[PDB]
Amino acid sequence: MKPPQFTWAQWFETQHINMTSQQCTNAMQVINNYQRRCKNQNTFLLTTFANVVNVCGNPNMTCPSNKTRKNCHHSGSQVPLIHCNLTTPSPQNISNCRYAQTPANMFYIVACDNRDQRRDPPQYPVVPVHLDRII
Ligand SMILES: Nc1ncnc2c1ncn2[C@@H]1O[C@H](COP(=O)(O)O)[C@@H](O)[C@H]1OP(=O)(O)O
Repeated sequence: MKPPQFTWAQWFETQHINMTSQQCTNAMQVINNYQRRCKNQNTFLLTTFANVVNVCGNPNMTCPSNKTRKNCHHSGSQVPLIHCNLTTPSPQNISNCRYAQTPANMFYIVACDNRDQRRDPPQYPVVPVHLDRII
């Protein structure tokens, strides 16, 4: 779930592209403070928003995480990424959650959609809206 002030693409960016700190515990505070809960697992791709938008231009493929969807796209090239895993769940005081960080080089599959007409910038008619998988 995402806060109301973000479009799916802006949330995708906040969750999977803008790692505000190379450390998972700090980077996750942003997502957690927005979601009002400590996300158990989250991947940050060490790539640019424009790069992912271009991956959206790759051939459509079935989303492995939602088999009924055909709006996914495979990166075709591996990218460095950091996977954050919750090590200290704290349902009562989320600013207290701690995470581990796991660096890797893998492909990514992103679900893409037409932009939010009213709130997304016209610059990108097609945008990533979900990180379906890293393989
Ligand atoms: N409405 C949706 N349609 C397709 N994939 C979704 C949707 N909501 C979440 N996902 C993706 O399904 C997986 C599980 O989502 P969740 O943990 O929120 O239930 C994640 O890859 C997530 O990507 P993302 O985290 O980029 O939204």
